[PDB]
Amino acid sequence: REKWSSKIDFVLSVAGGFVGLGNVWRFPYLCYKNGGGAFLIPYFIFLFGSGLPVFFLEIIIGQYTSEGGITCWEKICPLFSGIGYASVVIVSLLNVYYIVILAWATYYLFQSFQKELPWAHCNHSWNTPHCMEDTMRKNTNFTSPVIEFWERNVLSLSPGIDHPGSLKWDLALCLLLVWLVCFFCIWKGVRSTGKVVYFTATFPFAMLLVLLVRGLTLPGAGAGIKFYLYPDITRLEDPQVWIDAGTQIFFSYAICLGAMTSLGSYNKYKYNSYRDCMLLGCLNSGTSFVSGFAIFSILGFMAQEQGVDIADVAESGPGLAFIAYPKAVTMMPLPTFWSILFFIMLLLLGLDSQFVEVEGQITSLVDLYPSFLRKGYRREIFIAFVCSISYLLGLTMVTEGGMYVFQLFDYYAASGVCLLWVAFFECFVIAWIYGGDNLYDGIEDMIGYRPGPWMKYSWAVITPVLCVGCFIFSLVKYVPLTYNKTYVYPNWAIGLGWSLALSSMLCVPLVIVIRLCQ
Ligand SMILES: CC(C)CCC[C@@H](C)[C@H]1CC[C@H]2[C@@H]3CC=C4C[C@@H](OC(=O)CCC(=O)O)CC[C@]4(C)[C@H]3CC[C@]12C
Ligand SMILES: CC(C)CCC[C@@H](C)[C@H]1CC[C@H]2[C@@H]3CC=C4C[C@@H](OC(=O)CCC(=O)O)CC[C@]4(C)[C@H]3CC[C@]12C
Ligand SMILES: *[C@@H]1O[C@H](CO)[C@@H](O)[C@H](O)[C@H]1NC(C)=O
Ligand SMILES: *[C@@H]1O[C@H](CO)[C@@H](O)[C@H](O)[C@H]1NC(C)=O
Ligand SMILES: *[C@@H]1O[C@H](CO)[C@@H](O)[C@H](O)[C@H]1NC(C)=O
Ligand SMILES: O=S(=O)(O)C1CCNCC1
Ligand SMILES: [Cl-]
Ligand code: NA
Repeated sequence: REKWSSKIDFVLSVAGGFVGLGNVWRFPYLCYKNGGGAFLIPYFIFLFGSGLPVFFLEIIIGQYTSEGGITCWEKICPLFSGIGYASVVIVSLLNVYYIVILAWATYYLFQSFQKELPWAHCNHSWNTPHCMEDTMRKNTNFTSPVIEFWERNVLSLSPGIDHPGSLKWDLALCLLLVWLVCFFCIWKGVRSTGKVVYFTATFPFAMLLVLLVRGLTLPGAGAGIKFYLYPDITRLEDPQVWIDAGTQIFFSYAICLGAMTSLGSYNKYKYNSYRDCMLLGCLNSGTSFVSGFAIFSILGFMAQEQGVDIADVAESGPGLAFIAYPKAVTMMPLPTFWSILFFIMLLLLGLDSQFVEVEGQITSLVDLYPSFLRKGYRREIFIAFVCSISYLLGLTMVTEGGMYVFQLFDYYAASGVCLLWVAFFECFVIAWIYGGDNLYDGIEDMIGYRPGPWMKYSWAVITPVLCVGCFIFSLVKYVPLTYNKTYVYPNWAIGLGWSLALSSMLCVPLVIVIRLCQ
């Protein structure tokens, strides 16, 4: 009972949905976890095999169904709604740890207003005697001031997950503030996701261009470019690199999250030609490809400054951005204003992504039961309830020692086997039950043109093989998850993470057996 008011609002909403902290922070992190450029070889193959095809697929399904993401697949076939349920579970478990990064980002923002940058000096109440300045570091028991800051000021590092500590209040208050900024932005101005943002949309691109120019100008970038580009065929046999590359492809474009299907489902039949899908895919691929240039150039500068190997300069964990950016902005003149602008830009990206996902999930939940809900004051109950539940549940990652739970969430929840499972089932059903020929006939009149033979040999052959092979190789060749290559997780922690992944995985067989029973 709702549709877009402008033809450009849908495009802006979709665009804002996929550009953000996934292709500027996690992408360099995942490409840095595995040495060399071996990340790139599966990147392009998985892109042209599953990314753009599915990216068009749920869009066209949503526009044909004009209904919620949980029920869009229901319209296609009565079974396989486990895809939608797994998507909603994945997004619900993804928001929890996707807002904590914004929480400490805004903590950095508030801590950046000071006259002198806290991470540019060595003497603080949270610094060990093993504190040497990186400028004179080159002048095996020494670290850099930013490394000490990241692990002893923003969040104190407990010796392990087995020993949780005391709940920190600064990060909890910052994350509550983020939730308050997100709540008022939802129950007021629902159209603001694409209405007033027309002039602010160019701001992140301009800031990214400035960052790219500054990073390219920054010395010691040749090593970073070589590491980013040139591949390493030596270590392709283990499935770690393929798994992370495929999951990054499926992460940046937000496949299997039930968001793009709803965004396209807002529009009614006979929508414009979907060349915009291939346009937006190319736009996001280019943004991700160019951000890595600046990121790896600044990591190359850090490597040439500290004097250690490129693979060991950072923590190889989710703190890559917050250890790379400060070292780049400390030398570049006028640190304070540029730091403020940079962190507000990060908040903009994270926020837009956060409320888009929240809108999608809330739309799915309200479409699940429409009898009990109506557009009006009644939305307050189910917005406040979900916000409070998420705030309380995400309080276990801001405590000292909550970093480990965050890393477990990053590795298992909303990534890895669950995404491949859901995508493989989507392609399998759409190709071998409904039929690609039916979709071509349905879209011929809508588009006005017959697409080339590239949606039938990519929905039925290319994607299922690259999903099942990676899944089987991951099962056969197993390596326990490690943090910073040093810590060894307890067995019950690995069991908890595997249960986290299996909760999303098991959605499909459960609904299949339930529908088979009756
Ligand atoms: C932030 C946390 C709480 C998220 C946890 C995962 C949720 C996405 C799951 C957990 C329980 C699920 C619900 C469990 C039961 C139902 C009832 C079901 O329809 C029924 O009423 C029939 C079955 C019944 O009576 O429960 C529709 C899906 C729904 C709302 C599920 C929607 C998805 C939910 C909320
Ligand atoms: C329990 C642990 C191991 C996993 C974490 C919980 C959720 C990830 C899963 C587990 C069982 C799932 C439920 C199993 C069965 C159903 C019924 C099915 O809904 C219906 O078809 C409603 C009835 C109907 O319309 O016929 C799909 C949603 C739901 C509530 C599922 C929602 C998601 C749940 C709660
Ligand atoms: C660190 O050095 C500064 C300047 O040398 C000094 O003022 C300060 O007391 C020292 N200790 C701490 C904890 O800052
Ligand atoms: C070692 O000391 C100075 C002190 O700032 C440092 O900047 C420089 O790298 C070194 N000086 C030399 C090698 O003359
Ligand atoms: C310095 O590094 C050595 C490594 O051989 C280590 O044994 C020592 O504990 C470290 N610290 C000091 C103060 O020597
Ligand atoms: O790539 S992002 O836009 O930042 C985000 C989008 C939603 N799925 C996780 C990544
Ligand atoms: Cl990407
Ligand atoms: Na975004």
